[PDB]
Amino acid sequence: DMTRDGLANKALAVARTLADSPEIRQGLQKKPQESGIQAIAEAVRKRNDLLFIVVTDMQSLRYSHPEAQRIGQPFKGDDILKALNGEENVAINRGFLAQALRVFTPIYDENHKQIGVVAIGLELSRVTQQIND
Repeated sequence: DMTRDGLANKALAVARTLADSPEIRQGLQKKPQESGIQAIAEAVRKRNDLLFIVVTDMQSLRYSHPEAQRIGQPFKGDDILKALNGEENVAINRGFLAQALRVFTPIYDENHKQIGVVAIGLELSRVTQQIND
């Protein structure tokens, strides 16, 4: 399963990169519905062939989701919990979208105080597709 690890690492690289967005840092200061995070999360998701890119605050409220109606509501999945304590995590789970290989990384402000989490999922069925080849 070197293939799965590869996919999770790529997804983590995307998550880590987004964790450093100034606008997301700022937006995390705004209201979920008026962030600007949704727009960025969606373009990045498409280009890296991902199922979802969900940014949350420290209470797990979503700032982005492929289903816009979920912005402003709590993240679904206990796999985000380790990340709300400053640790990265990788798990297989599902919220409202398809079952997925999911990764999580913390978002920090300039003083390294945690302000949120970037959660990214890879559709499980797509992981099978990649393995086959």
